[PDB]
Amino acid sequence: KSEIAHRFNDLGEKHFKGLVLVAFSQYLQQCPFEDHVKLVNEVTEFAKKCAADESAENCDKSLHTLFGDKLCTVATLRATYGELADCCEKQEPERNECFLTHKDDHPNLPKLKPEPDAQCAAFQEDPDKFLGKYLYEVARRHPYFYGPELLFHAEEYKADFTECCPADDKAGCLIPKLDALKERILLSSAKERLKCSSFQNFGERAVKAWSVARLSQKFPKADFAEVSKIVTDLTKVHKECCHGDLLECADDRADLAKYICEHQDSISGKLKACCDKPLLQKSHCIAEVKEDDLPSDLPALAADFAEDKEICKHYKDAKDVFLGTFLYEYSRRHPDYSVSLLLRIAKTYEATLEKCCAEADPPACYATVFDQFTPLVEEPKSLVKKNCDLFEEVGEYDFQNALIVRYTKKAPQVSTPTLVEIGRTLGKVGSRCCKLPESERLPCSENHLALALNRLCVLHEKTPVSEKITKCCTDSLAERRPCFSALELDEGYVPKEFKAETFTFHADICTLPEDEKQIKKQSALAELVKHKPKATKEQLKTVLGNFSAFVAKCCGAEDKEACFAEEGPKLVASSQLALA
Ligand SMILES: CC(C)Cc1ccc([C@H](C)C(=O)O)cc1
Ligand SMILES: CC(C)Cc1ccc([C@H](C)C(=O)O)cc1
Repeated sequence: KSEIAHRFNDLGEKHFKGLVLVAFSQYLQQCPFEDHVKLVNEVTEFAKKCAADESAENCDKSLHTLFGDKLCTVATLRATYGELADCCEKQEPERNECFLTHKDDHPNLPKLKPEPDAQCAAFQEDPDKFLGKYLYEVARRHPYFYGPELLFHAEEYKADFTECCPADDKAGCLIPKLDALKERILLSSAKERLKCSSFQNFGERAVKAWSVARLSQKFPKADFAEVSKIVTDLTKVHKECCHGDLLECADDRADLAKYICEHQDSISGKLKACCDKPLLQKSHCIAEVKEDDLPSDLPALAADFAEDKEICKHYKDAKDVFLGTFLYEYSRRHPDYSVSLLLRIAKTYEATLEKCCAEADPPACYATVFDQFTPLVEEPKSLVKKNCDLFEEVGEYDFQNALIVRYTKKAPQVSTPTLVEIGRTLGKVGSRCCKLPESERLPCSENHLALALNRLCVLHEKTPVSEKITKCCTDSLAERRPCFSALELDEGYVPKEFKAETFTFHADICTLPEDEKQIKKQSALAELVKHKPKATKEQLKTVLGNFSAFVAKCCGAEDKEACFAEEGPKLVASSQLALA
């Protein structure tokens, strides 16, 4: 009878409110925390009233009609959300589409600083207000965040403040936990944003293609019907989360985790650990599980996909199924490839059949189809080897700067804080992936790139500035990284006017932590490239090294400001000469 009641019964009071908190935070990102808790409570109260009397007035309304309605009751809508008010004129699902469109990928809120004893204080005072604040903060900063997974992280967050607040040294145990948690939030948010961007830009078939490749790798011992079934369910789960259908999304998630754990013996040996765990941890561990060992009975593949005389008929008869099988098969045996790579291979396979099967002797034509995969494989392998050598030689910061030069050359219209955030995330991929066993480096690298590039496409959606960026972001999901790789120096670009103040430094910088000092330098670097786009990376490395030296000297000076003031302008002009 009543959807609200149903979700309520299923989910429980705790998680139900949790996800309603997240839903709302993600929808209306600028509302005070208070205004959200009261909305959650109100809706939760209605839910209880429905759970007890499902016939009751309005209980039978859809979830979206009910949330939409509550979000439209919110204080100062037109002033606070001028765009959002128009959404309230509209009924469901129109209304919801409207909220979604008008969600903010870059709200640039205050950085979350963990003040350990001020928050340990608030935590003891009221643990529930404390954790719910964290859900709010995190949800509004990452409005497409995997909702269920946030509740999970919010629990780790509890366990941090639980195991650190009584401990005599607060900061020392707390600050690195919280920093690690933030690393994890950011990565998680980027995996999920890539999921939702794919639904929105490429659709369901593309998301399933991605899932089939990835789960085939993760569960190489599960047979095709089983991979199919999981992917079908998983896709549905992320589709609902991506449309803000969070309650529905959590319930389907629980069911799918129950399912996978019923069947774990025909899915993967690695699940055991995850199945002996409480609900949220189990879902998390399934989500993050490592690839199983490859089975000894993997079938040769030449027979079915290359030598068989009937391939065109099967391909013509059941396209998505045939290809699906191929992809399952090629991916089970290739944990050593990025999902992108597998998807590219699958397209070249499809494209070999369309070609061959319209010809005279198709079997003579498709007999060599495996051999077309070779150049697809070597190109990323090189990328990863070459960029890992560089990284191993010069370390994160230099590697980041190399990437900032690269990106600013390709898209000098993008704003400096974007190119710096990107270049930096891209170099963190070095840190993450290059250290790994060699056969692991390609998938780590390209899987991680897909996240940063998608983060770029997302920003570029809001603030479009380069056609070269639009084309890469919109032509093909599987071709994105290669399309990006291939951009050179935009030569239609007109160097940005020189503004000396931008390269002029002051004593303020000296009191910054290392992370932040780099950011200011790295920003100058982008700006150096904007003004001198034909300067080589080597030339810029030397200029910036000149800049670092000067910042370090003046920071260690008696009179930091006079040092900056005397030396800075000479360095600013002479450095222009170094970038011819
Ligand atoms: C259901 C889904 C797995 C079918 C399917 C199979 C292969 C492909 C690749 C990306 C292609 O476009 O050739 C897409 C979709
Ligand atoms: C291996 C990886 C960590 C280094 C790296 C960083 C960025 C790029 C982009 C796609 C480019 O080359 O344009 C490739 C490789």
